[PDB]
Amino acid sequence: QIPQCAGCNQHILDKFILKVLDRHWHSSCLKCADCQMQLADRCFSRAGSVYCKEDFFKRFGTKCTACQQGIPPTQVVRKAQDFVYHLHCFACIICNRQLATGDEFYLMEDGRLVCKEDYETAKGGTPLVAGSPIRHENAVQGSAVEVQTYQPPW
Ligand SMILES: [Zn+2]
Ligand SMILES: [Zn+2]
Ligand SMILES: [Zn+2]
Ligand SMILES: [Zn+2]
Repeated sequence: QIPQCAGCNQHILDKFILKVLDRHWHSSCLKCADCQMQLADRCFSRAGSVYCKEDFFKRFGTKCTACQQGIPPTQVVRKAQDFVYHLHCFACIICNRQLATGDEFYLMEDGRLVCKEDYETAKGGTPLVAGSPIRHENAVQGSAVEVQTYQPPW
């Protein structure tokens, strides 16, 4: 079937169709709102627009999953799946212990963190091992830009 472009909402007739999550794009519509460069690599989406990494970061900050405060661009962060935290907010909600690199924990669906010991006692969460602190740059990844073609049978 012929998808409509998430950008311009027209049917995409190009042989190569771009896919960002489960939305389809014209390659000529998947351009940074700011600098107009084609997004070959990663797409950074916010509200009604899409950006390159540089122009996304120049413009937007990241909220901590836990405290909902801004994380300064000049500070490292912790990550569990897609969630981003201040180091001091990367802590068990039950015992309040700050998790260190390598610590075993469980991530609840909404981003709440539970140390292994407290989770298993209380017991669902996803089991994880705490990653090293990451630079604010490499924290938000954006979405991969995938490629598909029209192929028979149609
Ligand atoms: Zn389009
Ligand atoms: Zn840009
Ligand atoms: Zn925080
Ligand atoms: Zn705990």
